[PDB]
Amino acid sequence: MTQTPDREKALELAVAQIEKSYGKGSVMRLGDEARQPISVIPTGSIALDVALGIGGLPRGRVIEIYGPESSGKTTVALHAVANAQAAGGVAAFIDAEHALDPDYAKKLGVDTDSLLVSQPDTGEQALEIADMLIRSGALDIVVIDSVAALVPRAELEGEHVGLQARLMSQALRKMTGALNNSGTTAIFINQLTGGKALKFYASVRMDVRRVETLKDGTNAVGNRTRVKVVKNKCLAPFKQAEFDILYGKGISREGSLIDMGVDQGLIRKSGAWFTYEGEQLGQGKENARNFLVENADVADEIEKKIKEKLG
Repeated sequence: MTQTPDREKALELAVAQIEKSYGKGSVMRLGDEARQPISVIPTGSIALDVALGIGGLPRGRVIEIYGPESSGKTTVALHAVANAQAAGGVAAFIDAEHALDPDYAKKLGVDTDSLLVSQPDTGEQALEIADMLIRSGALDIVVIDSVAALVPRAELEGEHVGLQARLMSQALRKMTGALNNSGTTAIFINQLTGGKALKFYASVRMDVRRVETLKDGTNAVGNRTRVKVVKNKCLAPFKQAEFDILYGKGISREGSLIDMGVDQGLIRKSGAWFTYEGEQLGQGKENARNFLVENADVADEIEKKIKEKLG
């Protein structure tokens, strides 16, 4: 075929036809900039917010955060809970592992007092409680802790396998419509279990892993986490982000502005020195981090400028 411009026109229509019938993110190009809603729940680190593309987590979708035991996951999730909360929204936490540290959560900014928490007897139950809690159109973010811990009635009774992968499927189908119709975003912490089902219904899927144990000079102030969004029907996939999660403090927002500040020219590193638009922030990443945290006025100035240079 001798073609050239007529090809790009047939392809444009093609994609058009696919998008129409299977949805917006049905086909995309890794270089696309497209889409940007009015609704998004910040993750807590600008780094990850841009990797997600839409500036945070998509509302009305089912998100899946998975990873090894002790990388971030819950932290990242608790953050998405604190931010949904900071906009006067209400959060729920269906708990099946019995491992939540309210003190840590309150430190991340979770209004633990108004945190609807429930600890189900079986897995099916856990989904239903989250299902009707979802349908009241009152909840903004609902997090289900551990898909692996959602044991089914049968197994919990004695009465073989193929339980979870069924229990989840039946749920996700039904729960997917309710979600897309309520503007609520559900986060599933997973082990990397419920497998397939969640892997496909989910609009976003994040692989969180602990890169390095942040050397504080002394012992360790935090950990350098790395998320890799393997699935994103909201924007070009396969993007990644690294951020610090300080022991007891959570994700360093300030540490993200610096990292993103330099990689965008907004902050200049003149050899051990960090400078921003004339004046020096400090000597060392942690110094500047501490500078930015004590001086919020300038901290969100950087966040602002970088959000203007992207979105």
